Amino acid sequence: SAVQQKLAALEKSSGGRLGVALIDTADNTQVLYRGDERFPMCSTSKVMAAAAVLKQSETQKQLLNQPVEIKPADLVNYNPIAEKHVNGTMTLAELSAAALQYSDNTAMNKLIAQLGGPGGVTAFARAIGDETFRLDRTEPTLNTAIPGDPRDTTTPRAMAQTLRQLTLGHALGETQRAQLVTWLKGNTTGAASIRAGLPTSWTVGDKTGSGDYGTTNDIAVIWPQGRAPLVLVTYFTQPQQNAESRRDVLASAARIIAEG
Repeated sequence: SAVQQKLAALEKSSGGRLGVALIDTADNTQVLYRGDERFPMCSTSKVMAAAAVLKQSETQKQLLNQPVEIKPADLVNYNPIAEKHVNGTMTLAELSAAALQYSDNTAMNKLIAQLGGPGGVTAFARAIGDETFRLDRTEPTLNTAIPGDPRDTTTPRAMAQTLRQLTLGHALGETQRAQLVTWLKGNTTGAASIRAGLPTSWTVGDKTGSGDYGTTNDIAVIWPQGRAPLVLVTYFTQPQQNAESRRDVLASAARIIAEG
C-alpha cells in the first residue's frame, strides 16, 4: 500500500530498523510494518508491569495504596521520582505513575518485585492473550537491545493488540482501565515522539522507551477529535551500539500514518 511505501522510505533514510503497528478501532483495520519482527521493548515494557499490578488490585482492593520502601540500594541508573523519596515510601499507585509518566527505572523494578519477578510480568501478558511479550530482566539491563537477542522483546503487532486490550478493551476492570488511561495521558516523556507527528488537537496517551543501539520506541493510544481512537506502536532500533536516539523517526512515522 501507500503508507507502507512511505514507511519503508522513512526506514531507508534513517539507517535503522523500524517497526510500526496501527490499529484503527473504527473498523479494526491494522497497518503493519515489520509487524511480526521482534524489537527490544525498553521502557515500553513498563506499561505491562503497571497493568499487571492494576490487575492484582481488582482482587486486592487496597493494593495501590500499599506503601513500598525506597532504599538507597533500590536506586538504579534513572530514578527521577524515586530519588525524591529515598528512605521514605511510595505507594504502588505512585510507583506505577512514576514508571509510566517519568519512565522511572526504580519504580519499574519495584513493580517487577511486586509481581514476583520478570516471570510475573510475562505471566500477565500470557493471561491476557499476548504470547509474544517476554520480560526477562529488570532495569537497567533490559535495555541492552542487542541485535538478535530475544530477551525483553515483543513485536509491534502483539504490543498494539495488547495495548488496545488494556486501554480500550476489557483486559482490566473499569476503574483500573481508567487509571491506566489517565496515567498514559499524563506521560511527560513523549513530546518529541509520536505526539510530535500528530495534530495538536488529538489527545495522546503514550509510553516511550529508549535503550542501547539507538533504540527509540513509543506506544500510544490516540483519541482523534470526533473519530474512533487509534493504537499506534512505533519501534526503532539501529545497527550501532552507541547510536543516538531518533525520536524524530517516530514522529515522522506517526505523521505518515496520520495522513491516511
